[PDB]
This record gives sequence, C-alpha cells and structure tokens, in this order.
Amino acid sequence: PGHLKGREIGLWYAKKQGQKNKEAERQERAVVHMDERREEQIVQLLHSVQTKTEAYIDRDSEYLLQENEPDATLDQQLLEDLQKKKTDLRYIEMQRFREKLPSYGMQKELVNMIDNHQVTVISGETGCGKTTQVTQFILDNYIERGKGSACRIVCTQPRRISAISVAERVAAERAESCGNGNSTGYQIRLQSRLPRKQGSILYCTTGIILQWLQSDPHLSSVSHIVLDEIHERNLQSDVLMTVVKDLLSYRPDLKVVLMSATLNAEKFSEYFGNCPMIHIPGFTFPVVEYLLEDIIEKIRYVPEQKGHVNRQEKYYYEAIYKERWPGYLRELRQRYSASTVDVVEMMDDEKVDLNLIAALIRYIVLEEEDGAILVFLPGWDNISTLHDLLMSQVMFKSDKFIIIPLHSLMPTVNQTQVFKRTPPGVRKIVIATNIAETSITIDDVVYVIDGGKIKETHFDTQNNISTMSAEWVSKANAKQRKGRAGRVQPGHCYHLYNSLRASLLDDYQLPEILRTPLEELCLQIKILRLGGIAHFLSRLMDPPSNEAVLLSIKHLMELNALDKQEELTPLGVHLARLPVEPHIGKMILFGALFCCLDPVLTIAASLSFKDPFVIPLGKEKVADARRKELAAATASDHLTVVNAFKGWEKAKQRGFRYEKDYCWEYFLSSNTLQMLHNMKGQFAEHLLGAGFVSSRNPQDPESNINSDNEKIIKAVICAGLYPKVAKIRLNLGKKRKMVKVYTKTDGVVAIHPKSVNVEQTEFNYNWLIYHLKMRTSSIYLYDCTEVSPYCLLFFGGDISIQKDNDQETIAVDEWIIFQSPARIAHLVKELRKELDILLQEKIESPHPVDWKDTKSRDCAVLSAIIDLIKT
DNA sequence: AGGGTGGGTAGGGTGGGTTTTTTT
Ligand SMILES: [K+]
Ligand SMILES: [K+]
Repeated sequence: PGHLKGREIGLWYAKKQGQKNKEAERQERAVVHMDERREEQIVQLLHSVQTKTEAYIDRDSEYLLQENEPDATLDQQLLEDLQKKKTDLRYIEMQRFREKLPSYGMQKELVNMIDNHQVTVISGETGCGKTTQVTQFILDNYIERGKGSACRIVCTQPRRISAISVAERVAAERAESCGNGNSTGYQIRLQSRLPRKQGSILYCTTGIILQWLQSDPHLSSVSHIVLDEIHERNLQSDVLMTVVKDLLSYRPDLKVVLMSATLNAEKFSEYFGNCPMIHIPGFTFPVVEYLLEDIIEKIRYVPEQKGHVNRQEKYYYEAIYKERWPGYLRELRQRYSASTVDVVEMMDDEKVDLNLIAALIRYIVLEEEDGAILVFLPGWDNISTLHDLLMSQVMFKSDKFIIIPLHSLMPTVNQTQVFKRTPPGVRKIVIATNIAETSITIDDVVYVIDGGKIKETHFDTQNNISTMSAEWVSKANAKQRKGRAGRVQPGHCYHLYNSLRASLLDDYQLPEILRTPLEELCLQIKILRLGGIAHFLSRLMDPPSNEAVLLSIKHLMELNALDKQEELTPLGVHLARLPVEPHIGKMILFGALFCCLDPVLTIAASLSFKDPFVIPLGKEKVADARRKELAAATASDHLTVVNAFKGWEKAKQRGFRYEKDYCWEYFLSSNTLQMLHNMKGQFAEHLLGAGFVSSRNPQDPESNINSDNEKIIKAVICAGLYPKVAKIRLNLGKKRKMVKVYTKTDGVVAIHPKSVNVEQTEFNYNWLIYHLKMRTSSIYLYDCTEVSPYCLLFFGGDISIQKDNDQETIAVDEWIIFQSPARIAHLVKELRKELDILLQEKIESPHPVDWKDTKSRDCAVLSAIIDLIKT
C-alpha cells in the first residue's frame, strides 16, 4: 500500500484480509458427501414412480356458543335472587366499599348514558373504580328493570393476570364465587371459569374475542362489549376496536363502551363519530413529585467524577433540547444553589446514575417514615448493578431490610408468595423494571423512584430488524409510576430527569402497530373476510407505514401463503387456524406430517414466546451451566427445551417431590412448563381438527414414530422457518478459535449470551438457524441451532448448480454453496421437485401417511438420507 | 468488510465486549 491515508490503510488490508477470509470459507465449502449405494437405489425408483377448526380452538369459545334467548322467568329469578343477596353481611360490606369509590356517585350518568347510546368513552383517571364497577352497574341495572336475562356483557383486558384478577375482585364484590354458574367469570387461553349462560359478566383478553370472530363475525348473544385500558395501544385492542367500529352498522342492538384515562380519550371520542364521553375524577392520595434538581438539591449528591417515527422525532428533539439547555441552566441558578446545578450539567445521559438512586434509598430508609420503596430501572443490567451496590453496605446486610428484584426472567413465581421473612418495620425495597408498573402489584408502596429511561421495542421497516433501546420514559408511563403510590398513604415520587426533559416528553408511547411485524395481522385480516389487507389497515386508527405492509405482504408471498395477484390464501387457512406466528404454524405442520409431533410442539410452544427458564437474583452462571448441561451435545436451544421438557415429564411421572427438586435443580417454573404443555394440547387439537394427525394426543405413537431422532427433528426445525439462516465461520482468533456469524442481510452478527452456542467451538456442521433477531449493541440471535447441509438442502429454496475452479457446487438461495459431484446434485434437484409436488398435494388435502404402501410414501428415503451424514 | 506472522518510525472519532413485556 504505497498510498492511502491512515483510515484507508486499514481498508486496504481489510480488503485483502476479507479476500483471504472469504476465499478460505469458500475453500472449506462444507463437504456434503451423499455417496454410497444410496445413489444406486435412489436413482432407480426415481424413474419408476416418475413414469407411472377444532370448534373454536378446543372450545375456547364455549361461552360464545349461545344464542341469548331471554325469558321472563329467568328475569324474575335474577330480581328475587338480587333481593335475597341484598340480605347478606359480606354483600353489605362489599356494597359499602363500593360506595366508598368515586364511580358510585357516577352510577346514574354512566348507566343512563350507556343505555341511551351505542358508543361511550369513559376517561377513567386510574386509580378509580371504572373496571370493577361499570359492568356491575350495567348488569344490576338490567336485573333491576325486568330485562336482566337479555343482558350479556363481555370486557377485554390487555393482560391475562389483569383479566383473571379483575374477574376475581368483581366476583368477590358480589358475594359470589367466580364461575360455577355464578354472575362473573373469565375466559383465557386453555383456562376458563365461565359464568352463567344469561345475565353474566365475562372478562377475557382481546385474543379471545379475535378467536370468537372466526365463528361469529357479528358477535351474537353479546349485548354489551367493553374495551378497557385502551390508552395502552395494544395491537389486538386497536384491531378489535376498529373491527367493532365496522360492526356498529350491522348490529344496532349492540352497546360498545371504550375506556381510556383522561389524556387522549378525546381522540377515541373523535374516532367513533364524535361519540359522547364521561369523566370520572377517581381517587388517589396526594403524592409529591420531586425531579432531578430537587433530588440533588435535597440529598446533596456528589458524583464519583465520572426509519422510525419516534427515532426521527427524538433526534430533532435533542436538537431543540440543546437550544433549551443553556437558558434553562441560567434559570436554575436563580432557583437552586450553584453546586447542584453544576452537578446537573455534570450529569450524564444514556445511563441512569445508580449512585444517586442508592443515596436516595439510604436517605429515605434513614430519615423518612415507614413504607416500602419501588424502583423502576430500564433492564436487567441496572437491576443487577444496583443490587450489588446496595448489598455491598453493612446496613442492608441485616435481616431488617428486604430487597426484591423483579423481572420476567426473575423467578417471580416464588416472589409473589412471601411475607414469612420479617415483621413490619422492615424496608421492602423492590428493584424492578416496568413490570411492576404493568401488572404485578405488591401495593404496599409509599416511595417510588422512577428511573429516567426504559427499554422499548422499535421495529425497522427497511433493514427488517426488530430493535430495542432505552428511551426516555413516556409521560403516561411516568404518570402511572406516580400513581404507584397507591391507597396506602401519601407517597413520594422521584423522577431522575431534569425539568427540561419533562417539557420534551412524548405524551404517549407509540402504538404496537408501528413497532412489530404484521404477518399474523395480515393473515387474520385475510381470514376474517375483511377484504383488502392494506385497506383495512388504512381504516385502522393510526395506519402503519406503507413499506411495512408491502414487506409483510411480500413475506407472506414468499411462504406461498398469499397469492401473488391479490390476498388469496392457498395454505393461509391452516396457518391462520393456528394462533401462533406463521413460521411456527409451518413448523408444526412439517412436524405433524413427519411423525415427530411432541418435540415440534414443545419447540413451537417455546418459540411462540414464553421460554421456560428462570434466573434468580445474581447467580446466573449456574443457570447457564444447567442449561448448557441440558443441551448436552445437540448445540441447539430448541433441542435443549425438548430435553428439559422430557426430563420434566419423567420427573413428573416419578413423583411430586422429584418434580420440585427438578425445577429447583435446573431453574424451571412449573407454571410456564404447564402452560406450554397445554399449548401443545391446543396445537394438537387444531392439527386433529385439520386432519394431520389421528388423535388428540401429542404423544400418540401414530404421530410419533420418528419422534426420538435428532436429525429429523432438526430437519423439521429448518423446514419450519425456511429463511433466517446464519453462516458459522471458523477463525484463528487469538491463536485459538472463536465465533463469527453472518446472515447475508444485516452483515456481521453475533450470538446472544442467553443461548447455548455462545462460546461453543466444536460444531459438526457450519450452518445455524434462528428465529429472533434483535438490534442492541450488535445484531444478536436469541435462539439458534445447527443444521445439517442435507437438512437445509430439502427446505431452503431455489437450487443452483454452478462450479468454478472446484468440484460441482450446490447453492440454495444463491449465497449458501457447497461442493459435491454434479451427477448427484441434479438428482437431488429432481428429487426436490418431486418432494415439492408431494408436499403441496399433501398440503391441500392432508391425511396420515399410512406407512408403508410405498405408492405415495417416498419420504423414508429422505429420512434415511438425513440419517446418514458426516462432519 | 478484518487481522496481529500489515505495523504501531498511520492512528483510535475507523472498528473490533450482555438478558423487555407481553397473548392467540
Ligand atoms: K488495529
Ligand atoms: K487497522
């Protein structure tokens, strides 16, 4: 390199180094033998045969299977029964507590306004009594007017725990047990306490209603429908919302009630043709709001001397933030002392100063009155660092303080049941992410330490990468964290952002429609007889970017799920009949055909989110040791899940003590494992409803002849995805081998530490497959598994056979290639064509394989092909 | 689009080191 500047020299040696590296990887080129007398046999027959539902998802809509049919006798039974339940101590006390709520004074306006209108918006101002009292007001009103039999109410809750919890509280406030022929009940995936057939209040999640629309597009036998917590722009909540908006004309006798929370409720009101709204003031203790300047001024802190719509907005915001930065600082010198202001300009962004949180906790526990403390942090790292920072002091080491970390990965199953450790007078410091703000409630909070930021998900629409980064807390989220002071006593709130950022905060977070893929929603649109996909998405409130819809349509066209002409599904019927991701449905289809049902159902339930593992506090090395120990030599996270589920089944059949010892030993949660087992039950229910298996049992030997074989299971794993394949590269590294991965789309990627093949070196093959790509510090694959070249050769895609300066090379999707004799390559191409014919014919009309007539059963040949391989 | 057996008598603003919450 005679010339080139400094930075360019590394690009010169990087060009030569890239040349020698890529020519080395091409020099390897896997190996793919595929020799032996198999070639003799496979060719022969190759010429011969060439010349010659589930009734609404396992009755998850059992309450929907009704037709109202009111009668006066039942109305009289409800009226006299209400007169009898009036004389009851528990009922009287519950009614007094219900009188102590602000919504009780708003009973007449809500009841009358709901009865005289089809659409109604109720700005809740939580904490209030909207959710636990509006349905009781409606049902009690219908019962007290001789028309209680025709009343049938259904309310949608965004979270499962919120649905079942509100169901329990409402059932308790009526002096009744939940379900079992009583007034109030709930219904969620594979768990239901159904109420009465008439005059009943049923709580559920939105996915339950979307599951109902596949059997009743007009929602018969449903008098009143309620959408709660619509301020949280859950995707299903918006989709159902606009679907009901379209349903208003076809159903005049339907009453719809939306409930926001006194911020953008005027927007929801303006959506439904300027429908009237009703504001409930709610009840909350006073609470105080301290900001960063008030914190540093208070405790006298001395530091240690240290295309996305939101991203496009946060950039320019920073700009004007800079324009607002000096003057604000000047004003600060008119309000507070100079030291704390100098600390303010010395404060660092992109990182919440955990030392300030520690000193704050110390001052609160040492000088303020009794009460528990709740801390919000962006993620796991800050919780671990803050925990190690608090436990490093001798004052917190005593048994007079309780520190509880909260996280989805934290085994909160054992954290919900407690209170057997220490008496009162003990500080309950709960260091949590935003989970404590969304569902779990210890509810004994007096002090809230709101962290500055929170990790949020943003999907890229051009590079096809789901990203996640800690953004500034939304003003609604901060209002919730302030509302976390609860009805215990006057609390305190500590926001770790200056009063400048508080002026440049977005009113709300962006809806989930703009930050998640849209394949599931596209199939649900094309399956609910909603016509044009992009058109209905245009009807949807805040329509998504056009490029995202185009990309989702292209993706569904790649999988042969939608017609290239218009939205027509040749196989999207079977996929949409499955309540999971489309690639997961393809996975359970290929697993249902190949008679390896159970492991593919386990891997599918684990891949439809909800991974069965828990990591406690700060001991995660043992967690990775037990996980990698369960991996054995499979080099697969999914096969690790299979072995974990098998060990859990054997330990279950062994004894009850051995199950608890098993989950305790390998860091498992029997709740998640049980839920995934039920998910296997529902998957097998749908597969039997479609005709792929012979019985409901996922462990049926008719559909599990090959279930105990790693090769074909990994083959089904590669067949389920089809793309999302990554290349494994071998390097000399620091004199020793290291990991190098590529995806041909995002470029250089790496494996996330939560997997098993993080530091693995001994691989049988040089190809992996993944499901979740995430953009953080670098592109990470949260789950991956090795795949034999013969496996991906059967389900990869187009095949090209072109060689240069080497033996004949087979390329799937062009960029993956490996050398082998051509006379075998073309044979594999023809056998691939016949395989595609039999797969399509098997897809349009499914039925068991019925081995072994050998007339339409040549798949044992391919199974034997995959069973034979080499390094 | 990358390495230390390119070198550091080019430089480090060129770039090479971590786990969020949810439902069907
Ligand atoms: K260098
Ligand atoms: K260099």
